[PDB]
Amino acid sequence: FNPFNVELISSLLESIDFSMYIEKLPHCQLVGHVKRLHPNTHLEVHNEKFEVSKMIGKGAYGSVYVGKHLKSGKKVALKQERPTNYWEFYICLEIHSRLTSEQMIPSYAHIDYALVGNNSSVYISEFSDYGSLIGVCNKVKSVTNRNMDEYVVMHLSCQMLDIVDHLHAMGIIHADIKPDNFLLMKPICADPNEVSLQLIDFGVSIDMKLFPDNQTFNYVHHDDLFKCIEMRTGRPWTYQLDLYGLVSVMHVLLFGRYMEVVQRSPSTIWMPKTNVPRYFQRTMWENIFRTLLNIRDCRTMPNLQQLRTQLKCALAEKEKYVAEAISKFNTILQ
Ligand SMILES: Nc1ncnc2c1ncn2[C@@H]1O[C@H](COP(=O)(O)OP(=O)(O)O)[C@@H](O)[C@H]1O
Ligand SMILES: [Mg+2]
Ligand SMILES: [Mg+2]
Repeated sequence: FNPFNVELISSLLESIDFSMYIEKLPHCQLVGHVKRLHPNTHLEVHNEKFEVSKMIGKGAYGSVYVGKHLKSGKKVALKQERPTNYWEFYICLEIHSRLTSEQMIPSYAHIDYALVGNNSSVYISEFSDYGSLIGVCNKVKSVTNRNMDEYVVMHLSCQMLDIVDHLHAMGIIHADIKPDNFLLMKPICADPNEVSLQLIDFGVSIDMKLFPDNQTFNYVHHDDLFKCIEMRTGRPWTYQLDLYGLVSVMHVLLFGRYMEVVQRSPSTIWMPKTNVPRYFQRTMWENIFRTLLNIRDCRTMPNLQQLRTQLKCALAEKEKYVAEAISKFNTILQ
């Protein structure tokens, strides 16, 4: 079974009359034809006018632009895709309908306005001036000529675990967890519980509530970098795919490079090829990586809040240093 299959997705959306639903939403405008985003222009959704300012990313099938809602003055991202990405809108709508935690609402992208054409969609959401973890990590490294501080990465990992934990509680698999798809929305606070990250880009997410309970998947990514452990050993997967992605992000944050996994021969345990330095909190990181990468089956996922506890205990041992590191981090990014 392949949960990313384009015809499956069409079938799923039709089965729940998605089109009929979004036609009723006041922040969504259906139109015949959506123009290509272009710098220094204006865009309207109903009554609301937006400046379209500068390109952020641009591929053959879409782009992201920064712009501004003229009335409120708020900066926005404008995300355009061909063909129309209904599925991305569906996941975003479901996430915010299933949320009950006041704490977690800022940590998932919210589509404020949607312009939905026959050819193309444009989704508008809050713009982050700090950008993705990729941009933040590269900025910090270029200024310091060092890897991101170990304890700042603990603080960020604690946050990512919390966001993924609540997402999985809602029966959603993001399925594209990478540093590119976490935004830093605001500076870091000393309190590890304060969320400053936001998960974005639900383009290939999986909604488990659309499938029977006990449903699993066996589709295998082509690119080795993105194969989770189950995909490498001919086994079924569900939430494991996101947990694999979490490790890959932590790896990029800690080491400035992309994760390769290997069996730690002669055992069957999978771990990153990179060795955690002995003067890092090595036992802690190894526990975290091992627990997230090596999962018995789809019936029971590891306790993510236990991992957060391990990180908070390490952060608590050095509260003075941590406050200092976060301050330097925030100052770099001002
Ligand atoms: N709301 C936003 N604020 C700031 N930057 C953003 C925002 N949305 C997207 N970006 C930038 O654009 C990149 C691509 O956006 P994303 O929604 O992930 O598109 P794609 O589906 O093409 O990966 C992000 O990794 C980020 O660097
Ligand atoms: Mg993305
Ligand atoms: Mg995407």
